[PDB]
Amino acid sequence: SSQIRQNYSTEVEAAVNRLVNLYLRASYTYLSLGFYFDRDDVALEGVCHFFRELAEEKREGAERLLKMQNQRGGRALFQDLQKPSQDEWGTTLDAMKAAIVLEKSLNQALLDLHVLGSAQADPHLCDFLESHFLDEEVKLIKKMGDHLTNIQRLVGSQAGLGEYLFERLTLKHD
Amino acid sequence: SSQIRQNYSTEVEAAVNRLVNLYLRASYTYLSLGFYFDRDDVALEGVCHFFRELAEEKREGAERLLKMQNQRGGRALFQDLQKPSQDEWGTTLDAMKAAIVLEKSLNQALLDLHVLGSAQADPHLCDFLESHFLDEEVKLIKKMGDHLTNIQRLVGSQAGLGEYLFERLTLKHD
Amino acid sequence: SSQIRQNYSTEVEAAVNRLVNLYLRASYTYLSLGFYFDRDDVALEGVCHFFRELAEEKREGAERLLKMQNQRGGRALFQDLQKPSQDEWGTTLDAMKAAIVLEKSLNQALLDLHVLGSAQADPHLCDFLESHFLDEEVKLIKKMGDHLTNIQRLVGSQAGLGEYLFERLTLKHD
Amino acid sequence: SSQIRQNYSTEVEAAVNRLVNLYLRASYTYLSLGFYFDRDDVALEGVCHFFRELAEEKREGAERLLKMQNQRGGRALFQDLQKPSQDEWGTTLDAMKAAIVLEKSLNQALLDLHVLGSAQADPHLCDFLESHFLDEEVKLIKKMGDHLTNIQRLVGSQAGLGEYLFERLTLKHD
Amino acid sequence: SSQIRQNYSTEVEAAVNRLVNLYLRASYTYLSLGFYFDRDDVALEGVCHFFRELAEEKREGAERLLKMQNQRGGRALFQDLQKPSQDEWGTTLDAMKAAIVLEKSLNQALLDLHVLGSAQADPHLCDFLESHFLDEEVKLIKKMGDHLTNIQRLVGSQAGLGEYLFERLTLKHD
Amino acid sequence: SSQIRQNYSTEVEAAVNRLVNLYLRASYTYLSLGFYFDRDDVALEGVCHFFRELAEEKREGAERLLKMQNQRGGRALFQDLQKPSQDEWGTTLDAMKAAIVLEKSLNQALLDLHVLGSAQADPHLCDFLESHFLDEEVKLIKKMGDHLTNIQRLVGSQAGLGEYLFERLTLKHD
Ligand SMILES: [Cl-]
Ligand SMILES: [Cl-]
Ligand SMILES: [Cl-]
Ligand SMILES: [Cl-]
Ligand SMILES: [Cl-]
Ligand SMILES: [Cl-]
Repeated sequence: SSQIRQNYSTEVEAAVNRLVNLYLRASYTYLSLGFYFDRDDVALEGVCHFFRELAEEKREGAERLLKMQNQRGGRALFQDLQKPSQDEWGTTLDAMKAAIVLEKSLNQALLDLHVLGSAQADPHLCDFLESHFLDEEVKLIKKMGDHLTNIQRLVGSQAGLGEYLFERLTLKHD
Repeated sequence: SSQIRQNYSTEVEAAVNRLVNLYLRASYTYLSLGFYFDRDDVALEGVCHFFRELAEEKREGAERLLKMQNQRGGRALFQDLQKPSQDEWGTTLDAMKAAIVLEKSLNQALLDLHVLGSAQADPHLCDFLESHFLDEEVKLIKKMGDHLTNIQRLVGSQAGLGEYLFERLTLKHD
Repeated sequence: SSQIRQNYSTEVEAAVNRLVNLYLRASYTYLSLGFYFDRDDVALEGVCHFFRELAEEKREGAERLLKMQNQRGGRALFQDLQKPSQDEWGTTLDAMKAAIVLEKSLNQALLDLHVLGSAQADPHLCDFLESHFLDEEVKLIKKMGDHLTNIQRLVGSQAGLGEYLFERLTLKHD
Repeated sequence: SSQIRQNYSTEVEAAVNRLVNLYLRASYTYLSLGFYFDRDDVALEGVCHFFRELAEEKREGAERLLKMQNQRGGRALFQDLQKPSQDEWGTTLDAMKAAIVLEKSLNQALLDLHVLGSAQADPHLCDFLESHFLDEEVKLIKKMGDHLTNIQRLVGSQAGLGEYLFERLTLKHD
Repeated sequence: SSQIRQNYSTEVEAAVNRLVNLYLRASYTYLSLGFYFDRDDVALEGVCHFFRELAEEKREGAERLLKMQNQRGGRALFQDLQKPSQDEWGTTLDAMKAAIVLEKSLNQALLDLHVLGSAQADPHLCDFLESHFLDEEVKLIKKMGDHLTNIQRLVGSQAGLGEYLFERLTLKHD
Repeated sequence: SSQIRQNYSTEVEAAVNRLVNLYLRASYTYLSLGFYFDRDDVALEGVCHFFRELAEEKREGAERLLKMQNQRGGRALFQDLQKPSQDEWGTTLDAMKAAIVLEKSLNQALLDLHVLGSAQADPHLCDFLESHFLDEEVKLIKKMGDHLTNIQRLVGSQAGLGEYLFERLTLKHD
């Protein structure tokens, strides 16, 4: 079949298609998180913007994987995309906890694919993940952890005040 | 009589004059709200500015209706303007609640005039309201709802602190 | 009560609130005059613009009085606003005569408040009126008088011609 | 037949073709009006320019309808274009009266097509007319009405003087 | 419940959520179409770019609907997203035929929601669709129809040549 | 009658009015040709643009004749405008053949009027045609002939391919 494919296992090809589904799932989760914080009865603009930006980031990660799949001569295969785990996301703290859980699941999927690529002696795949995904994920998880700590310190006995202040003074808004 | 009037019912003409009175009433309400928050014993500059801007907006809406009345060949008729419902407006929360009530009453008057225009097969009137009023009102009511949520979250057990913080960190001031 | 109020009589405070009502009444009168001259069966654009500008000027005068009321520690109190004296304003000459009458009534109210301020030994009030109102009114009444003379000279036996020419060659239009 | 046509009735398609004929008729009427006022024995340059501009406007309206007909998958069908109603157009007043009559006939045709579109549940057609035709027509009829009033006021007992003055001081010329 | 919701039916709210699912489905379909034409054994860059741009457009339409849902005080509810109808999309002609079918299904959903909004006397919804969706869809379907005609004329007896030429000389590429 | 007319025969005056009708007929023919090539089932943008430009050119020629008629003191007289000869224009080749036929008929009318002007010893008319019409027509007919030759060479056994290529590589498009 493929005129270009070289050193690209069927196992890696399938795992890349699965990883695309995971990233598009994550993008959809962030879309939902974003619009929840835009509700008039929630109304935390900086929180909305934070998650909308992540929805775009995860979309872009999926696109990069798809580009790479074609560069290697694999075939993109798309599956249904499950809806996010919740319809309502609670407080900023609840939301940021759910986001860290989601990011750790993406990071583990990256690490798992690196293990497979390594076992298949596929250095192009391994360096692709190293160069465009692993550090991006470490940096984002650090950021989220920083945010969680600041959110947690602001709860005190005045949760509403703290949630407002975090949105106003840490998160980016107009 | 009119050399230009075409497809413009007497019912619509009268309802437009009434709507002008409603908008000028609303402008006057906002003038009063604005100067209340400028009192030395109230002194919330961002709140003052918010309502003064709305007084100008409602004035402008009345002017647009009057322009349209002449464009269609109707006759502007002005009636007395009642004073606002209160002389003192309480807290920012009280004020923002009164403002949302006022805006919903203007929105219902717009919707009622759209019903009449539709029934009179007056598409110029219907598109005039759609193009220059309905979405402006939806956007403003959303904004006010967002504000109400943030005000409410800041009350906690420290109402003065929360009222200060909202004025400082959400509303526009010098 | 007031933490800032000093040398500010209740009599002056009330008279300022009344003067605000007079200026907003005058603004409303000019709004009506303006839209009358915008009628397709009247259609004197320069006349329309002249009165619309005065509606804005009178609004601004009311706002300045309200600002001053708060600066002195008085309390703004708003009353109903009566509608203008006429629904239709006749010729440019009729309109300019009504405007001069209106301006002389505002000027007399200014002068009356100056008398009260003087009697109450309130030099801040007296200089406020001198600096921001008295000369503005003298200048406007002179302008209107100039206009009345030119309108009157153009009536001749050809009233329509003269009314057109005055609008075209004295008043500001596009 | 058509690969793109959706929700586009034969009735609307035919009425659009008729409306194109009406607009091109109107354009031709304005061409004739324009060149009449360019005659050396008429010689009212501002009047000539006014009508030549309207000939272009009506041409453009016909072109927009034709574009829309193709966008919806209808078929443009052209019919003969009748010549204007007069060869000589009388005074500026006669001409402006004929123009208002013409514009009211175009406005009624627009309104009639809106009724048909509404009855056919064709919201694209209805919004097309609302967005690009109805307000343009209301604005033009208001302008013409304004002009008629000023022309009429200038007739007096000196018709030639008034006709000159209107052309010089209201209408655009070099 | 909602502090802002006014004249916004539960029926419209649900239909908007369904329409979001339809637009995100369409975006996913275009993502798949785009990456198919990027395959080394397909390799039609202009075709790839055409569909990738549409994936972004449909995403943006879904985002606009979600924004509007919150502006009106409805609640966004997300459902699973089905995968596209095909894994391989055939020729440019096959692909463009599938795209027109997809667009006509989105257009019918828009028209159906307009019918519901009209029946619910919801003019804000109706004008929202008119202003941001209906004409965009008519323009896109016209474009696709134009493309289909040119593709079809190029098939002749030399399908590969024609498919190359269309991609090179009609579609945008680097 | 005319204060300016000199050396301008009634025969020339009438022939100029007829020539205006011919040019406006030709403009209408080109309008129809243009919109035919804009049909979604025809879709040859460069061909559409070619004929739309000619519709404008022929309109302008009619306007120049009308200007000249007034400059000489003749009287413009407009007649009904017949619709174009066809509703559907076939292939680019069919269309370009019809256009050359049309242009040769305009050229012969120009030449015929030059004969009349010459016989009437009307050098202003003769030079007017020489300076603004005769060479423009020769240049356009040469262009059309060039186009016909290239269209004809591209028919071969692959008519659709050739028609596409001509539109793409000879005619001006976006
Ligand atoms: Cl699920
Ligand atoms: Cl009252
Ligand atoms: Cl009264
Ligand atoms: Cl006729
Ligand atoms: Cl499925
Ligand atoms: Cl015929």
